[PDB]
Amino acid sequence: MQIFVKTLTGKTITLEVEPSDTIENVKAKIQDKEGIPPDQQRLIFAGKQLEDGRTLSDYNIQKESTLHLVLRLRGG
Amino acid sequence: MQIFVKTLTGKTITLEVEPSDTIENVKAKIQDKEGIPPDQQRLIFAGKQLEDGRTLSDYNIQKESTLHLVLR
Repeated sequence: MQIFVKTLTGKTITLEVEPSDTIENVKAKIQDKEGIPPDQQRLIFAGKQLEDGRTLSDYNIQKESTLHLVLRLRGG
Repeated sequence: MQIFVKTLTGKTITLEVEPSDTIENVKAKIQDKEGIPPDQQRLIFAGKQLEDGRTLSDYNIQKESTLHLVLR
Protein backbone atom coordinates (compact mmCIF):
# COMPACT_ATOMS: atom_id res chain seq x y z
CA MET A 1 0.00 0.00 0.00
CA GLN A 2 1.35 3.46 -0.80
CA ILE A 3 2.86 6.14 1.42
CA PHE A 4 3.98 9.59 0.25
CA VAL A 5 7.12 10.56 2.19
CA LYS A 6 7.77 14.25 1.46
CA THR A 7 11.42 15.32 1.57
CA LEU A 8 11.49 19.03 2.54
CA THR A 9 11.64 21.07 -0.73
CA GLY A 10 9.19 18.74 -2.55
CA LYS A 11 11.00 15.47 -3.35
CA THR A 12 8.11 13.04 -2.78
CA ILE A 13 9.16 9.47 -2.05
CA THR A 14 6.31 7.21 -3.20
CA LEU A 15 6.85 3.91 -1.35
CA GLU A 16 4.97 0.62 -1.46
CA VAL A 17 4.74 -0.36 2.23
CA GLU A 18 3.67 -3.68 3.71
CA PRO A 19 0.82 -4.52 6.16
CA SER A 20 3.76 -5.83 8.28
CA ASP A 21 5.94 -2.75 7.80
CA THR A 22 8.41 -1.23 10.26
CA ILE A 23 10.20 2.12 10.40
CA GLU A 24 13.84 1.01 9.86
CA ASN A 25 12.40 -1.24 7.09
CA VAL A 26 10.74 1.92 5.60
CA LYS A 27 14.12 3.69 6.05
CA ALA A 28 15.67 0.80 4.04
CA LYS A 29 12.90 1.31 1.38
CA ILE A 30 14.06 5.00 1.25
CA GLN A 31 17.79 4.00 1.29
CA ASP A 32 16.94 2.24 -2.00
CA LYS A 33 15.13 4.91 -4.17
CA GLU A 34 16.64 8.05 -2.51
CA GLY A 35 20.00 6.64 -1.22
CA ILE A 36 19.65 8.20 2.25
CA PRO A 37 21.15 6.30 5.31
CA PRO A 38 19.13 5.93 8.60
CA ASP A 39 20.63 8.75 10.76
CA GLN A 40 20.28 11.20 7.86
CA GLN A 41 16.61 10.17 7.64
CA ARG A 42 14.56 11.94 10.34
CA LEU A 43 10.88 11.20 9.56
CA ILE A 44 7.89 13.21 10.92
CA PHE A 45 4.28 11.94 11.12
CA ALA A 46 1.09 12.93 13.06
CA GLY A 47 2.22 14.65 16.31
CA LYS A 48 5.49 12.73 16.34
CA GLN A 49 9.02 13.03 15.04
CA LEU A 50 9.87 9.40 14.30
CA GLU A 51 12.71 7.17 15.54
CA ASP A 52 14.11 3.95 13.96
CA GLY A 53 12.83 0.62 15.43
CA ARG A 54 9.03 0.99 15.57
CA THR A 55 6.12 -0.35 13.44
CA LEU A 56 4.00 1.65 10.98
CA SER A 57 0.92 0.72 13.10
CA ASP A 58 2.57 2.26 16.27
CA TYR A 59 2.64 5.71 14.68
CA ASN A 60 -0.74 5.15 12.90
CA ILE A 61 0.80 5.10 9.39
CA GLN A 62 -1.63 3.62 6.87
CA LYS A 63 -2.50 3.60 3.14
CA GLU A 64 -2.02 6.91 1.25
CA SER A 65 -0.25 8.54 4.21
CA THR A 66 1.72 11.77 3.87
CA LEU A 67 4.88 11.49 5.97
CA HIS A 68 7.55 14.22 5.98
CA LEU A 69 11.31 13.55 5.77
CA VAL A 70 13.85 15.91 7.35
CA LEU A 71 17.45 15.45 6.15
CA ARG A 72 20.18 15.49 8.84
CA LEU A 73 22.22 18.73 9.38
CA ARG A 74 19.78 20.81 7.22
CA GLY A 75 22.68 23.31 7.19
CA GLY A 76 25.45 24.09 9.69
CA MET B 1 35.51 38.69 18.04
CA GLN B 2 38.08 35.90 17.83
CA ILE B 3 37.07 32.21 17.67
CA PHE B 4 39.10 29.06 17.01
CA VAL B 5 37.46 26.85 14.36
CA LYS B 6 39.52 23.67 14.58
CA THR B 7 39.40 20.58 12.47
CA LEU B 8 39.89 17.25 14.27
CA THR B 9 42.67 16.76 11.66
CA GLY B 10 45.15 19.16 13.36
CA LYS B 11 44.21 22.52 11.77
CA THR B 12 43.09 25.66 13.69
CA ILE B 13 41.21 28.26 11.61
CA THR B 14 41.45 31.42 13.75
CA LEU B 15 38.60 33.74 12.71
CA GLU B 16 37.39 37.21 13.70
CA VAL B 17 33.62 36.57 13.70
CA GLU B 18 30.55 38.76 14.23
CA PRO B 19 27.71 38.48 16.81
CA SER B 20 25.51 38.54 13.63
CA ASP B 21 27.27 35.53 12.01
CA THR B 22 25.02 32.63 10.96
CA ILE B 23 26.77 29.30 10.39
CA GLU B 24 26.79 29.46 6.55
CA ASN B 25 28.26 33.01 6.94
CA VAL B 26 31.09 31.46 9.05
CA LYS B 27 31.30 28.65 6.41
CA ALA B 28 31.66 31.38 3.71
CA LYS B 29 34.54 32.91 5.75
CA ILE B 30 36.05 29.36 5.95
CA GLN B 31 35.53 29.14 2.13
CA ASP B 32 37.45 32.46 1.76
CA LYS B 33 40.20 31.52 4.24
CA GLU B 34 40.76 27.73 3.74
CA GLY B 35 38.97 27.01 0.39
CA ILE B 36 36.13 24.76 1.63
CA PRO B 37 32.58 25.21 0.06
CA PRO B 38 29.45 25.41 2.35
CA ASP B 39 27.47 22.10 2.67
CA GLN B 40 30.75 20.13 2.61
CA GLN B 41 31.38 21.60 6.10
CA ARG B 42 29.75 20.55 9.38
CA LEU B 43 30.36 22.70 12.49
CA ILE B 44 30.38 21.07 15.97
CA PHE B 45 30.15 23.13 19.18
CA ALA B 46 31.14 20.95 22.18
CA GLY B 47 29.41 17.74 20.95
CA LYS B 48 26.39 19.16 19.10
CA GLN B 49 26.29 19.66 15.31
CA LEU B 50 24.79 23.02 14.40
CA GLU B 51 21.69 24.08 12.48
CA ASP B 52 22.16 26.59 9.63
CA GLY B 53 20.42 30.04 9.91
CA ARG B 54 21.00 30.39 13.65
CA THR B 55 23.59 32.89 14.92
CA LEU B 56 26.80 32.59 16.96
CA SER B 57 24.93 34.80 19.50
CA ASP B 58 22.01 32.24 19.64
CA TYR B 59 24.48 29.37 20.30
CA ASN B 60 26.51 31.53 22.78
CA ILE B 61 29.67 31.13 20.64
CA GLN B 62 31.57 34.15 21.99
CA LYS B 63 35.31 34.99 22.02
CA GLU B 64 37.98 32.26 22.52
CA SER B 65 35.34 29.62 21.58
CA THR B 66 36.77 26.42 20.10
CA LEU B 67 34.53 24.98 17.38
CA HIS B 68 35.26 21.67 15.61
CA LEU B 69 34.82 21.48 11.83
CA VAL B 70 34.32 18.09 10.16
CA LEU B 71 33.46 17.37 6.51
CA ARG B 72 30.38 15.41 5.32
